[PDB]
Amino acid sequence: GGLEVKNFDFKVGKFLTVGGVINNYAKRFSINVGESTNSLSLHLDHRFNYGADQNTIVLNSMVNSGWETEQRSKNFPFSAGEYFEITITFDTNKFYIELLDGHKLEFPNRYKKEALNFLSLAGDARLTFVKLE
Amino acid sequence: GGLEVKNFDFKVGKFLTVGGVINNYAKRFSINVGESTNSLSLHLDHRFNYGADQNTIVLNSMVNSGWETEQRSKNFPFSAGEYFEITITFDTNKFYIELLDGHKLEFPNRYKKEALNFLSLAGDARLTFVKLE
Ligand SMILES: OC[C@H]1O[C@@H](O[C@H]2[C@H](O)[C@@H](O)[C@H](O)O[C@@H]2CO)[C@H](O)[C@@H](O)[C@H]1O
Ligand SMILES: OC[C@H]1O[C@@H](O[C@H]2[C@H](O)[C@@H](O)[C@H](O)O[C@@H]2CO)[C@H](O)[C@@H](O)[C@H]1O
Repeated sequence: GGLEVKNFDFKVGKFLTVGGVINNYAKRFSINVGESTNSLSLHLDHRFNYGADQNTIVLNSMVNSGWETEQRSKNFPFSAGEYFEITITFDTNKFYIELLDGHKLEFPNRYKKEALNFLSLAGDARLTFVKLE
Repeated sequence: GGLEVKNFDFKVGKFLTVGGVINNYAKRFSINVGESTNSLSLHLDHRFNYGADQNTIVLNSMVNSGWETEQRSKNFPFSAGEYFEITITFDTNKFYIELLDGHKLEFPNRYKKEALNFLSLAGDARLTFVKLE
């Protein structure tokens, strides 16, 4: 399942923008890009309240076997019940992430991916649109 | 290479908005919705100039690898070089297509499908925007 959009070649130099609305109540929501649900180059988890993580972004990658080493950021422009928008692009070394308030993040391209074929949102939000150009 | 958007389940009751840019000097561009590249419930070919078709939308479906019987529309709010946007819904009997105009088309849901999992664009355009609500 999940819509296969043929034209969307999310490769080095392309910019992926996702937009949506965070649930009225929210602990966290994530943007995930990689090969599949369990094989991710970038997991971008925006945690309003998840364990010791309050208004913290957690970044990580995943392999079938499990999660890798987390990175954290306190840049947190999001609020429950509000519009979110995120743009992601990458080269062979890094992912470059821009949040709607102009905050910017970076994350290693650990598996040296040149193209990504899978996107999801998970957690307490809904995905409205996917833009690629 | 394509992007699977996990969250997007294009089933009866949902509204698929597809957007992009038409190439300068365009001759035709098409939007396709189905199960796979050669199995389509809806093919919308927006023909600026293709054979005897001038500023005409050609609507069809594809079963096995074969085109079925074409329907045509002369409502053509499209310009080379410009952004386009089209919204598609369906129930088990019809597909409903709304143009940026407000102009609407209807096409039979020939194979009475309840969900579609493949979207593509071909010809003198690029697909940049996919929204689903
Ligand atoms: O690494 C992303 C991954 O984190 C999991 O939660 C971690 C948490 O980040 C960490 O602080 C704690 O020590 O271990 C938890 C369990 O592994 C999430 O459960 C998972 O959904 C991802 O978000
Ligand atoms: O039916 C969609 C399909 O049409 C093809 O062109 C047709 C044309 O529309 C028809 O009037 C003529 O009789 O036969 C042509 C060949 O089947 C396009 O070539 C194809 O790309 C689709 O758009």
